Amino acid sequence: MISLIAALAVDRVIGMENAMPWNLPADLAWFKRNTLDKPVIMGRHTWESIGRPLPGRKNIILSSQPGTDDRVTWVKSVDEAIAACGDVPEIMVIGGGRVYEQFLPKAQKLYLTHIDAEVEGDTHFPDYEPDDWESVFSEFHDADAQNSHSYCFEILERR
Amino acid sequence: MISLIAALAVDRVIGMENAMPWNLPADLAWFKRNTLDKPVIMGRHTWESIGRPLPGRKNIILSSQPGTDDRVTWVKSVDEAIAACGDVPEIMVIGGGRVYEQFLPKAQKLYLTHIDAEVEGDTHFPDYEPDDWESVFSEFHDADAQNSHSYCFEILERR
Ligand SMILES: Nc1nc(=O)c2cc(CNc3ccc(C(=O)N[C@@H](CCC(=O)O)C(=O)O)cc3)cnc2[nH]1
Ligand SMILES: Nc1nc(=O)c2cc(CNc3ccc(C(=O)N[C@@H](CCC(=O)O)C(=O)O)cc3)cnc2[nH]1
Ligand SMILES: [Ca+2]
Ligand SMILES: [Cl-]
Ligand SMILES: [Cl-]
Repeated sequence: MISLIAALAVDRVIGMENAMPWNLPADLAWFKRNTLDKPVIMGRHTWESIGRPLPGRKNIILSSQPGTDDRVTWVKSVDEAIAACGDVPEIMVIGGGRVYEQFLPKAQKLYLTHIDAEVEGDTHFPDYEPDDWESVFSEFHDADAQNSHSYCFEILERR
Repeated sequence: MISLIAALAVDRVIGMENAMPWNLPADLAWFKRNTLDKPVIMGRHTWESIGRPLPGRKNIILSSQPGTDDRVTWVKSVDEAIAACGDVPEIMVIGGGRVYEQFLPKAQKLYLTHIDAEVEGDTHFPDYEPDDWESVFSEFHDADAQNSHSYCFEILERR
């Protein structure tokens, strides 16, 4: 099945012009844990932001332009993206906005990290209706010596 | 000679206990390049923020408390911290606030990162009178896809 994974600040802000103003090693640790050994689909801007391929996962880039790196798979359509995943039990889509909006309709699960940060954003997570999703796990944490803001992990499944 | 190295937000606010709300890999690289192969003196809150010995550096912890860990050197006073460094050309003091207050008077140099971020905070880097310090190097950088905010590296020499 297809799942979406994202970190949302207040108002569902997911990206800004520059790097997000927070330092959340535990959030990254949760992202890794939930994506390891799975194929991940991302857009080009997100790829460019990451820098290198995500270790231990099959990296698939969805983009209309030509591929720039031989260490990943470049695809041109959603259909192409899915097919390239092969036969695995769960596909993870990691953004950005556009990619999230194109994949939401086929998604059965959301892994979200709500961060308590108020920022002006450039892109946002698509609007989802809470009456359509069931919260099956939630866990709140305050900022600490290593995390700059408080955050809450949440997993939702489509009703 | 003794040097202080710090990251300052607007109005000289520095970290107290929770991690600071920014993400500046360029600044951590600067921190690393300037402290590598040298001894570093820090307080107990900085030690928890770091979470493990800085590699390639002699880690000295100044604190009233007990040395939980064996990989670093635990001291109870400034004089003890200094002696622990032995005979080297430059000692790096890495914070926090009280630790900066204590070594400032003996400091000959300051490596500061001025970050364009408004953070609400209790602690401040000690007041330095720039007429007692000569700014000798200043280099500004804009925020980018990797750096959450604008920052400026600056080195000051005690006159
Ligand atoms: N929960 C969540 N948090 C995020 O920061 C996030 C980021 C993206 C897209 N950008 C990124 C940028 C860096 C890394 C990253 O470096 N991941 C490393 C983390 C280091 C670790 O897990 O020890 C990785 O191996 O996954 C991942 C995704 C998508 N969904 C998200 N979802
Ligand atoms: N300029 C400056 N920047 C800072 O971020 C800063 C932080 C402290 C104390 N806090 C910290 C927290 C983490 C690391 C740390 O993990 N440093 C690694 C670099 C890892 C990396 O560049 O990804 C190191 O090896 O120095 C250092 C100090 C003291 N002076 C500062 N001074
Ligand atoms: Ca529930
Ligand atoms: Cl993208
Ligand atoms: Cl401290």
